[PDB]
Amino acid sequence: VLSEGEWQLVLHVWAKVEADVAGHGQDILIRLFKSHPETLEKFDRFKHLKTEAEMKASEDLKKHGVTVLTALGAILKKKGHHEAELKPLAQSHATKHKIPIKYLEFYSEAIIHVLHSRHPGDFGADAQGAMNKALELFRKDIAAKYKELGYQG
Ligand code: HEM
Repeated sequence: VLSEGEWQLVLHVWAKVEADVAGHGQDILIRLFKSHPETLEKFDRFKHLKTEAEMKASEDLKKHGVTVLTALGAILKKKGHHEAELKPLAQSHATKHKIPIKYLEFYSEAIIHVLHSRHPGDFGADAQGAMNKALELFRKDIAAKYKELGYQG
């Protein structure tokens, strides 16, 4: 469980994200594909993009990134009370996209890297600790939902 203080640190840095959701979304997706190239294989609509600049120029990748962060932001703002928001994401990610929890770990590492890169003064040790805990909670709870659906990834 996160404390109220941890939640507040999460939401404080999240507000910075919300100043430029698109740009954050692009940077996180790009970082994910650079750090863990196998994750790109899971995206039929993006895996033809061959360079960082093609990734940055893709409207579809940018639109997707905004969809992803909007969903994550809505989750985070529930401070752990996120069943209603998490369920549909679990459904799709288990049954259609087939995303293993290890790939969620990779995505979480990309989130932390971008936030630190763009907001180091508002993303020191305690903030990073808090966001890692929020993301860990998300991964824990999605995994349980995955299993309820019969998916063991
Ligand atoms: C914090 C982690 C993540 C969040 C919040 C998230 C969120 C979303 C949302 C909101 C959508 C659109 C609705 C849906 O299909 O459920 C989506 C689609 C998708 N997600 Fe994720 N996602 C996450 C992680 C991942 C990871 C790590 C991968 C792959 C390695 C992945 C692969 C996909 C794919 C392939 C789609 C369909 C994209 C399309 O063609 O339109 N997701 N995701």
